Amino acid sequence: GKIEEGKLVIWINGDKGYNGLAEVGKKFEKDTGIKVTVEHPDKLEEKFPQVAATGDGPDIIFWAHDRFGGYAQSGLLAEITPDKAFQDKLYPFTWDAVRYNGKLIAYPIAVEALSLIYNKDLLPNPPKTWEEIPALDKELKAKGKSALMFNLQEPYFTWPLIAADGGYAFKYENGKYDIKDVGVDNAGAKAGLTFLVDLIKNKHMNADTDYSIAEAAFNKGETAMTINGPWAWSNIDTSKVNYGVTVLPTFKGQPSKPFVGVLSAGINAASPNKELAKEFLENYLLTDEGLEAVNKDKPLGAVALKSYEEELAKDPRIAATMENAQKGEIMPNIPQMSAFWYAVRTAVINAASGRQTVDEALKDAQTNAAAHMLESKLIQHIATQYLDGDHDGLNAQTPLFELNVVDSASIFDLVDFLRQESHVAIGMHEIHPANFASVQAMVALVQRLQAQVA
Ligand SMILES: [Mg+2]
Repeated sequence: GKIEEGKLVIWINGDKGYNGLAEVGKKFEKDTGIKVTVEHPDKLEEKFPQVAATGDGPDIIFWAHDRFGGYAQSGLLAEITPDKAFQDKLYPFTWDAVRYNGKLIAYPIAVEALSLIYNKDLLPNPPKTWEEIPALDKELKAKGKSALMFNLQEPYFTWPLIAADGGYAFKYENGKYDIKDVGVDNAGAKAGLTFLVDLIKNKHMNADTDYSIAEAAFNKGETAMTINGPWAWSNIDTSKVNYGVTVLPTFKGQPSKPFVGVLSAGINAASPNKELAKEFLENYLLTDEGLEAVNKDKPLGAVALKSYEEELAKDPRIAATMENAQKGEIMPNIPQMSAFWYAVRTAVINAASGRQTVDEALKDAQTNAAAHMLESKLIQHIATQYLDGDHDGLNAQTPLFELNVVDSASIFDLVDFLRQESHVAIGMHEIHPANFASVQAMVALVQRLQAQVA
């Protein structure tokens, strides 16, 4: 076939320990005689679907799990077959991240999540609850320093508190994310966003803190704690700060829920070398020896193999990562997450500013999530149906009456698509060029009509 039999080719990104991985390949070669090539090509996460669709590419590819949903949707990744006793060797929740439509489609390797990062000097015993930070802020403000500063512009950093009492992005019970059940306006999320908003109202945080500003104030020793991930550690190090990394505070007695990214190894569905790859992944890479080789090349962080995690979890920073990850929520591997992110970004910006109540901000977030998803559905519809499949520059703001889309009769087809997908009636008097000026305009129409009916 297009892939060479009796060999392993592996793609992993350049920032990873590939020299370590190669050394594992050389151990595998020593025992089986099978050679193992480890490559780090540019944009390999875009090449891979393109070469795998044709029946080519690496035997094994490494990437964070969320990308593997689209590869699975396209059928590009073999269903892996670990036995129950091998699965038992990894933290159970890492297996949730490599499931797709009820099949296992990759092996979990390593795991990444936010933690609380604190100044041992200014705060030698960090707080365990959100509820005690307003106090610790006063008694700390009274000496020219603040308690907590972290990036409030990006929902990645604020969602752990918001989800703590019950918010969620997309519900999945069947190993299947339900993209119409979006858990952004429920009792939990309101409790937690209210608390984030009451911190800003009460002078404990500032609504315009972003990533660079929080990272600067903490490395300058001007604040006791920030929220960040293992990527920020080396900057703290260079800093001379006396820093620790621990459990995220609880809210309403419940753990904060950061999103978890899970670095995974999947097997090319087009590879003839499936059992060679499983043998290499279970019996050579996913062992204390395999993982240490890679980890001593470039650190992996908190790893999914229980035995080797207990070793590296001696580093209490790394113990923090895994702990917050276990208490968190797996990043959904579907495309509609970009709709969640957009909806949550706006909702939190507007609530923090006082522009919107927490209530109206989160009900909008439900509305904007649905709007953003129709937009994607409508762009793809137009691309497939009137543009011979060319997603070229066609975005929500593109003038349709310019493009060769709205025919004499095709307008009726667009209207009825809007009807089929939103279950709202569209009268003749709404079929005019301001409503059909762009995809954005078409979606605004649908949501104005739904708002009118309710
Ligand atoms: Mg076994």
